[PDB]
Formats: sequence, structure tokens, C-alpha cells
Amino acid sequence: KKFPFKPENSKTTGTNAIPIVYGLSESQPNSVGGSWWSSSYITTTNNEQYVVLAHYLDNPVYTYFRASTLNLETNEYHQYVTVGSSTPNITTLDVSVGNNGIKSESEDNLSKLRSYSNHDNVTFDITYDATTGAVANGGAGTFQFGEGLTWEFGLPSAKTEGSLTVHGEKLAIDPAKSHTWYDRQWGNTAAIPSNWTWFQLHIPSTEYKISAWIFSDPFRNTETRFATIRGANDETLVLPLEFTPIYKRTYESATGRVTYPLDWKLKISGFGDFKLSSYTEDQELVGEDALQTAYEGFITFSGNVHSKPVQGYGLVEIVYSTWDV
Ligand SMILES: *[C@@H]1O[C@H](CO)[C@@H](O[C@@H]2O[C@H](CO)[C@@H](O[C@@H]3O[C@H](CO[C@H]4O[C@H](CO[C@H]5O[C@H](CO)[C@@H](O)[C@H](O)[C@@H]5O[C@H]5O[C@H](CO)[C@@H](O)[C@H](O)[C@@H]5O)[C@@H](O)[C@H](O[C@H]5O[C@H](CO)[C@@H](O)[C@H](O)[C@@H]5O)[C@@H]4O)[C@@H](O)[C@H](O[C@H]4O[C@H](CO)[C@@H](O)[C@H](O)[C@@H]4O[C@H]4O[C@H](CO)[C@@H](O)[C@H](O)[C@@H]4O[C@H]4O[C@H](CO)[C@@H](O)[C@H](O)[C@@H]4O)[C@@H]3O)[C@H](O)[C@H]2NC(C)=O)[C@H](O)[C@H]1NC(C)=O
Repeated sequence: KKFPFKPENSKTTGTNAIPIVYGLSESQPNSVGGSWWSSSYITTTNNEQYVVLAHYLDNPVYTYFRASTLNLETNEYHQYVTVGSSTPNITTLDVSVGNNGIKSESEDNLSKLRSYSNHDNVTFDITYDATTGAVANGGAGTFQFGEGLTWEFGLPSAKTEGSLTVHGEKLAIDPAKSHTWYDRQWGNTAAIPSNWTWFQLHIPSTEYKISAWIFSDPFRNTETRFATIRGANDETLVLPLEFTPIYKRTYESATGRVTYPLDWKLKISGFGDFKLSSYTEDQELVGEDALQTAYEGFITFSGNVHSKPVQGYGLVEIVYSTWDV
């Protein structure tokens, strides 16, 4: 079956009625540091569907770019991680390891963006425009993440163009039936949680876009488990949830260090309940250490929102910042 991927056509910060704690443009450039990330839900001109990931991380120990493609008809999956050394402190967005990276193509560092990769098994060149109301995590764009603060916003349904090269054939992206979620996150500390799960959810019968985080805070000795939900008209919901990982189906990491569940239940307080399933077993970006490794998998789900049955899709991220303990 085909999914109803499609873009939004709205303003990035809506009315600006909600006083978020940064400007999006000013937060984009290399000099700010942190993480730049995109997941594109693509229909090509020949009606094939793919999910393509791109991710650049700056860290004081190293940098890396990592990327994957997933064919939704056949489950054919390809990934790589390539390690770099440093990030230039420039006042625009242009991060790369080799001939792969993420950059802005507009003066405001935000309105037109590009994720590109030229690996032999992972080759694409994807542009996307900020035509989608932002998700300001936590309500105003910041929340407690490990020992200190994190700052995060998502652009959930960006109009998307370009191409993906599959077995020597360059496939063109259909912008009427595609969209990209771009996520920008930068940080306060090196003491981030030991591991987490992050959900990025789309419910096509609604205007809700969900960015949900679950992890332990050993510094306050509490459990973080919440969703930031952007609705229509800039409305934002910050809601507790209950998280249940289900290990009936698992995928064993290629590093031998962890086992990933492949199904979950979420109960988001006052909003709805969901049953989520990884689309195929192997969706792991395999790096040399823990922070370079992640499960980044396309998922589908069913559930109920405000007593109405719903179906949807999105991505689950599973990260261990350390394999110790
Ligand atoms: C971030 O990463 C985290 C780590 O990967 C991850 O957390 C993990 O999540 C999973 C999924 O929820 C948890 O798995 C459950 O675990 C339950 C047991 O949990 C207890 O034990 C573990 C292990 O403790 C050992 O190991 C740790 C380190 O690994 C040590 O720190 C401990 O000291 C201890 O060490 C000893 O043992 C080791 C051997 O294992 C030795 O190596 C060692 O030397 C020592 O000898 C603890 O970590 C747990 O503590 C943590 O969690 C609790 C909350 O649960 C907190 O209170 C605590 O503070 C910690 O945070 C805890 O102590 C399993 O019981 C459970 O499986 C049952 O439930 C599922 C689902 O319902 C069933 O499918 C399953 O079949 C089991 O059901 C049976 O059993 C129950 C209970 O009796 C019955 O009610 C049920 O009906 C059924 O019984 C029937 O079937 C049985 C089986 O056939 C049968 O025997 C019966 O007779 C009956 O017929 C599930 O597997 C896992 O614990 C988490 N781990 C941690 C560390 O938290 C986290 O999700 C990630 N975060 C995110 C956001 O992604």
C-alpha cells in the first residue's frame, strides 16, 4: 500500500503569538553547534515510495554524517556512518563529511535547505522548503535533557524536491506526494541521557504533529515521558505519556551490544493511545561506538485520538549514548 505523504503550505512560525525562546534562522548556522537532521517521506514520479534519512552531528570528540534509504515496497535498506574531524565556525548552515551533508540555500539559513549524500550505496540530493508550522518542543522550544538544557524545533511537513539514485537510476521526487521532517537540536551539556526513544508521528486525518521523548533523568531521579504536539493555528500541547516497549519482536544490533524492540504502546494523557510497529527489522545506522549508532526506523501505527480511531506513520529513534551499566 501507499502512504498519503504530502506537504503543508503555511508559515514557519505562524502568528508568532507564542513567545518561543529563540529565532529559528539565528539557530541554524554551524557556529551554534549540535545536530541537524532530516527524514524525507518520498513518492517518486513512478509511484515508488521511500524513506530517506540524513544526519550531521558536531561533537567535541568528532563529527559524523550518517544516512539511510528504505524502499517501502521491498524493504531494501542501506545505511552508512562516516566520521569527520571538525565543523567550521561559519555564520551559515553548511555541514559535511566528504561530499555528504546538510546546507541552507537561502539567506535566512532556513527557508530552503538541502540534504545530500554521494555514497556508493546511499546517493541522494533532496531540497525542502520551510512551508510547515514549527514544532517547538516543550512549548517554547527548550526542555531538560540530561544534566542540562536542550533546544529543539521540528519542521514537520516541508515541501520536498530533488532525487534519489537507486541502482544507477536517478529517481525524481514528486513534491505533491512527499514531505520532509527537519529537526534541529543543540545542547547545553555533554551529560545527556544514557539512552532514549524518540517518536516522530504523523496522523493524516488531522493537523497534529507529534514529537515525543522518553528517557530517565538520573540527576533529578525522575522519568521523562512526554509529547509536544503541534496542532492547527500554532496551538501546542505539552502532555505526559506512558511508554511500553514490547520485545515480542526484536532486532539485535550489528555491534552485539544492544537489543531493540520493534513494537510499542503509547498512551498520551488526554489525547489518545497508539500501537506502533517497526516497518521492517533492520533499520540500524551502524557506527564505531554508541553515540554513532542508532535505530532510525520507519513505523506505522493505529490508535484512537479523542475517541476516534486513527492510523498513521512516522519514525522511531532509539539511541544509547553509552553501552555501559
Ligand atoms: C533504556 O535502556 C534500558 C535498558 O536496555 C531499557 O530498560 C529495559 O526495558 C525493558 C522493557 O520494559 C525491561 O525488561 C523487563 O524487565 C523485567 C525485569 O526487570 C527487573 O530486572 C532488570 C534486570 O536486573 C538485572 O540486570 C541489571 C542490569 O542489566 C542489574 O542492574 C540488576 O542488578 C540485575 O542484575 C542481576 O541479574 C543479571 C541477569 O539479568 C546479572 O547479570 C547480574 O549479575 C545480577 O545477578 C532490572 O534492570 C530492572 O530494574 C529496572 O527496572 C525496574 C522497573 O521494571 C526499576 O524498578 C529499576 O529501578 C530499574 O530501572 C528490574 O529489576 C522483566 O520482568 C520484564 O519481563 C516480564 O514482563 C514482560 C512484559 O510484561 C513479559 O513479556 C515477560 O515475559 C515478563 O513477564 C513475566 O514475568 C512477570 C514478572 O514476574 C510476570 O508478571 C508475567 O506474568 C510473566 O510471568 C510468566 O512468564 C515468566 C517467563 O516465562 C515465568 O518465569 C513466570 O513463572 C510466569 O509464567 C521485562 O523483560 C528492562 O528491565 C529494562 N532495563 C532497565 C535497566 O531499566 C529502557 O526501556 C530504555 N529506555 C527507553 C526510553 O528506551
